[PDB]
Amino acid sequence: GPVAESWCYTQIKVVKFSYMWTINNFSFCREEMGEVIKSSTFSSGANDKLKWCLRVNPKGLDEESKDYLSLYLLLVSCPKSEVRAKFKFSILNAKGEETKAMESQRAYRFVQGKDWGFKKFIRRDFLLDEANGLLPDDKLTLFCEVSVVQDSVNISGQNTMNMVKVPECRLADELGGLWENSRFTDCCLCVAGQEFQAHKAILAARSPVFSAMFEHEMEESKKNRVEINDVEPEVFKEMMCFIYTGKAPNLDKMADDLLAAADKYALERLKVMCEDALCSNLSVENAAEILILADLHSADQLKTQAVDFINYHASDVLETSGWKSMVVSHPHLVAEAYRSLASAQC
Amino acid sequence: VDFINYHASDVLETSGWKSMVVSHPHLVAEAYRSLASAQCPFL
Amino acid sequence: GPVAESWCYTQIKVVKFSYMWTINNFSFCREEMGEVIKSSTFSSGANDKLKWCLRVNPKGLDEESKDYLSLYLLLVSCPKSEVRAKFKFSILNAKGEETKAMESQRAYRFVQGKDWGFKKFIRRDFLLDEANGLLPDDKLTLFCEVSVVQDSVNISGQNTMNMVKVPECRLADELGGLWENSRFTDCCLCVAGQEFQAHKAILAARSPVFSAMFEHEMEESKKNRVEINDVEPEVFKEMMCFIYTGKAPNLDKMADDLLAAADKYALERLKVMCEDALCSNLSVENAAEILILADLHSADQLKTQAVDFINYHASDVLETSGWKSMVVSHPHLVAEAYRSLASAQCPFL
Amino acid sequence: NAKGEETKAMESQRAYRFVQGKDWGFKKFIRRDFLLDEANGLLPDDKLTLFCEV
Repeated sequence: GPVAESWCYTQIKVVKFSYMWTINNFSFCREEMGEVIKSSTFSSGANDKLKWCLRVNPKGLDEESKDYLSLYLLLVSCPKSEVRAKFKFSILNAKGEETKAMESQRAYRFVQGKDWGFKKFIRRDFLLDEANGLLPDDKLTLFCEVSVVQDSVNISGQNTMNMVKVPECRLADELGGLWENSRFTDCCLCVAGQEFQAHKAILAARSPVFSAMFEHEMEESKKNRVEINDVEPEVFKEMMCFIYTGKAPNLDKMADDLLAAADKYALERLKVMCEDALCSNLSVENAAEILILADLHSADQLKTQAVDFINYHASDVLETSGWKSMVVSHPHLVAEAYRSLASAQC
Repeated sequence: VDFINYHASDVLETSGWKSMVVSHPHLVAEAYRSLASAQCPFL
Repeated sequence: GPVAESWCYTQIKVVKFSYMWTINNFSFCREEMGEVIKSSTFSSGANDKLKWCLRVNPKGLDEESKDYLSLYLLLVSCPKSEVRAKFKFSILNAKGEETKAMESQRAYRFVQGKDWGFKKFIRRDFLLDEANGLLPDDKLTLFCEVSVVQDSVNISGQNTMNMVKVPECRLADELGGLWENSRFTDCCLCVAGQEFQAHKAILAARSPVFSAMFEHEMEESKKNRVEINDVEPEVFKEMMCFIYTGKAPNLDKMADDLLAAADKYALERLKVMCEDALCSNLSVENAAEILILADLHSADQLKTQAVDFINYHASDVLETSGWKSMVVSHPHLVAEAYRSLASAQCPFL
Repeated sequence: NAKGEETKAMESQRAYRFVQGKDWGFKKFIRRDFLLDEANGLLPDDKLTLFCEV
């Protein structure tokens, strides 16, 4: 590696799409030559405006595709005038592995309502042969990858101008060290019989509810001692750590009662982060009290995804004694799960 | 229970379902049970 | 199977009718060629708008069916424009199991009063002989199983709307709103006439110089009678805005006095920002003035850049009278500059 | 055309069915040179006007 004074990085950002497409009752193709079957418009988290869809002619487009299934990719919505993209097609067998994988060698230029694909995509008899296992229980599965390339940018990184190092924001770690130094505490603060030397100014600065009731007829008398007993000091110290440092590293051990305190204290960012922790902590046995706590502490998206977990695992979550206790304690939870399972799913 | 499973897209709109939810907590268990372990787990 | 961000399930709804049609003493067919006898109209519970019936010709329809029993299926009522379906027929044997079950693989488009069936459904003499047992007790059993396809629907299932999203970082906002509301008046700093409101801990953490005299156990008198005159209150307000909001937009026109305030207040980051702004401010006439300010304020990077600027543009910088002023006023600067040139240029006479 | 009266009108002799994504029309609609010709007035003032009846 030779040392160079100047660097240059030509960065071409690529966006990758994953898409799954299943066809039930495909042998009931209901039509001859000339039929098109569109799919749902889909996009990933790239501006939510790169909408794609798929067109399939189950018999063929023309006479050169009589024994060929034709598969096409269509772009319906795009904010830019034109977008170039490179795509890959494959089909899944019964066991889920990829077979008959072919790919378009060029990043073709797409525009509004432009088609690109393989007319001679696959032999029709090759799919119709059940010995290949390509059509398990008349389910036609396709896996599609879309790679959108955008305009490149350059960083043009001169290597050590930067004669002086630029420090980042020290407002986090200075306030974090102020807690362990325990300096400039104008008042005392004891919770659950244990002393945590805290002052009211930054508490009112960085929690809206405490800024609300501190000024209303309690700072004159009860400023030296505030009574909080809804949560233990082990979670209270991490609460104040998130107040002061801005971050709470201790999450997975005790994300439950941290949410219980966060909903009490109206903590918008602390709701979603422990929510994302319990999203990965969603399991079969604990989902009953997950639905209990999500609805009791008004975590709406956590309620939604835990209900989706119950929808995807409804064969075995019910016979757990935790779910039976959740039923006999919260009828409205079972009613809402019924509403989602009936109105939305079927 | 089969009827409420098949026509539940309109059962829960009526006020009778809300009265059921408020008054009888334990019947919704069996109503969700037969809907859960039958007739739509294909996802 | 990897989890996709978005996916789709395609559901083509299918309903199934199962129908059992037994006629007794078929040998009393009672008619010649051209006979048709229908069945009762039938359907299932859902949606109870598509009623069907059957039709059989015991002798046949045409000259190909002289010795052929013919079976036809027709739709008798339909509220929609058209409905496609596939059908399968069968004949129960004496024991009741399916025999001669033959079907049509293509979905026919049905409409009001349209028929689809098989003229050569089965051989009439084959049914008539008793060796095969397909006419038990002179009774004809017909099993009709038909599947109707409906309009396809898609659920548009989107999965891990991406994640949950989080709000913007809320460090500067909660302090900027507190300053704009000007609530919790801890102290009043009446400096150069104008009075400014702040707290103790924020200024003590941001400025060690502001922490210095407040560490000396005197605060209630120092906040009442603070003596600030080296920096004017406009630049003090700019320091206040840079501490709370985190930005200094008008620093370009006021780099020098904010640099002096940073030197007084020991704010290394603010000094670095002032030096970075004034680095891209060098010209051919006031570069000596910038060097003088850097030498006075001990600005290392700024003084190095001024030295490089002089050493490259020595054909024009030395021409100005600002270069000659520092020759008379600072002979030590002349000595160190001449030594820096001489030590760098070791060769040449 | 330039005057606005309908010219070069072609219609479909069958009632084609349509599903979401199915197209029907005349790919051999009009000669591009005949359109770009100016004497017939088919391209007035760099504007192309089309009349759609469905």
